Amino acid sequence: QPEPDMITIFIGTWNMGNAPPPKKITSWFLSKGQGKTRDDSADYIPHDIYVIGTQEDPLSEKEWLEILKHSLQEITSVTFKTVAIHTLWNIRIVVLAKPEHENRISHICTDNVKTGIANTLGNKGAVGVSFMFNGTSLGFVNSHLTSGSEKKLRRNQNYMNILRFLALGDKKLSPFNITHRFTHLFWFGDLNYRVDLPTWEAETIIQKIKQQQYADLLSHDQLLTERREQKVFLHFEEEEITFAPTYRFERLTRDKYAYTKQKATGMKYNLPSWCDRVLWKSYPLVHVVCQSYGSTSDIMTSDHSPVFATFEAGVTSQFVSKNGPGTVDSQGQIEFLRCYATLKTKSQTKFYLEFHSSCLESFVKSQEGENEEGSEGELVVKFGETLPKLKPIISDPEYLLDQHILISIKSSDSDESYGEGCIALRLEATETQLPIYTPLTHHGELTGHFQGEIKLQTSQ
Ligand SMILES: Cc1cccc(C(=O)N(C)C)c1C
Repeated sequence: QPEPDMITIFIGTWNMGNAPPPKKITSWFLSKGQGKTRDDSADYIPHDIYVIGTQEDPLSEKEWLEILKHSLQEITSVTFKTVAIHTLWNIRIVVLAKPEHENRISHICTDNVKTGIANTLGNKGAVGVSFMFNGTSLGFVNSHLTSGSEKKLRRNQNYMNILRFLALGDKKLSPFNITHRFTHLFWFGDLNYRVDLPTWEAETIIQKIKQQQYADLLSHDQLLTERREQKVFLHFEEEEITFAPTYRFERLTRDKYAYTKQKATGMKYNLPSWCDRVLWKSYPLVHVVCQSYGSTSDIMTSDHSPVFATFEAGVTSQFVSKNGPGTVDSQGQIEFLRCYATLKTKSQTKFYLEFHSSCLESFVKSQEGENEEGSEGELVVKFGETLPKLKPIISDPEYLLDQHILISIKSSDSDESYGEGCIALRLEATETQLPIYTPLTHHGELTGHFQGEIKLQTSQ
C-alpha cells in the first residue's frame, strides 16, 4: 500500500450566529453553491482531511462532532477519525481524517490565543491544530477577529497577536512563528474585514451582488487592500473570490442582506462583506492548488453563509535510509556562497545565522557576519563564503530536493531573531552554484532579505 505524494484537504469556515445548524449541511462538505465549486463527478470521493472552523458556535463539542461525522458518513460512506478538536469560547476547530491515515498522523498540537485587553478580551481570538502527515507538517488556524467596519487596524493587530502567540508545531523551531513552522499553513475564519464603501451606497451594493458584479466591491474589500499595502497576511495566498458576500443575511432565507443599524448591532451598519475567508501559506516550490473556494446557498440558520475551500497539497513520505535518521550521510552537503542579509534595523549589533531543518540532526549556528552600510541607508550583513557546510541526515536526492532550510538572523548581543525566512532545496541542478533568496520577517512583518548562492550535493 504506497504512501501518498498528494492529499486533498477540505477547509470550512462558518460563523453559526449562535444558532443550531439545519438538519442537512452536506452542501458545505461537497463545495456546492456559489463561487469556485467542486465538480459533481467528485461527490463520492472523500477528501483526506476535513478541517472545520466555526465561530459563534452554540453546540457542545460532542453535539458538533456527531453532526459532522454523520454528515461525512452520509456523503462518503466513510467513518472519519477525530484527529483533534479545540474550542475557545464559541470559536472551534475540528480535524477529521480518513481512517487509512490514522498511522500517518502524529505530533498533534492544539492551542488558542485570546485577543485584546480588558474591554476587548472576552470573545475574539483563534484556535489552531498542527500535526505531521508522514514527512509533511500541516498547520490550521481558525480565527474570529474584531468586528466592525472601522476596526481594520484592530483586526491587523489581532492577526499579529495570533501569529506571535499561537504555540503550534515543533517547539525546537524556537526563532520561528507559525508562519514558518509548516510545509502548509491554512488560516481561515470570520476575519471580519468589510467592504469599505459609504453607508449611503448599501442598496447600490446589493444591486451589484444581485448582478453577480463583484469587481467594484472587491476593490474596496479591506482584507485585499490591507494585504496589498503589506499591513496583514504578508506572504499568504487567497483564491479569487467569485461568490457573493457571506455577511450579513436575514436568517432563514438568502434573499435579503440585513445591513441597517439596529440596537442589536450597537447602532452599526453591516454593509454586505466577505467576512468569512480561507488563506494559506506553503513553503516555496511545494505543490498546493486551490480546487474550490465558495459559499453555500442552502444553509440559512446564521446571518453568515458557510465558506468552503479545498486544496491539493503535496506530501512526502517518512524517509529511512541505511544512514539517517540517527546519523549523517556524508554523500550529502549544503554549501552557501556570496551570502548576505539586508536588514531594515536602525541598530548596530553583530549578527549570526541559525539554519533549522528536519534534514539536519540539529540546528546550525554560523559565525558572525561583517556589517557594512548599504547605498540607501540599509544594514548589510555579509557572510561571504564563511557560512558552515550543512550535513543532511539523508543524501538521496528523492528526499533532499524535497526539503527546506529555515534561516533566522540573530543579534549576538540579545540572541533575538531580527528576521526569519525559508529556502527550498528543490533546485534546478545539483553540484551547481545557484541563486537563493528569501524575504525575512519578524512577527510576520518584513524586516529584510537574505540572498546568495547554494551548492547542493546529493548521492546522485
Ligand atoms: C490581493 C493581494 C494582496 C497582496 C499580495 C497579493 C499577491 O500575492 N501578489 C502576487 C500581488 C495579492 C494578490
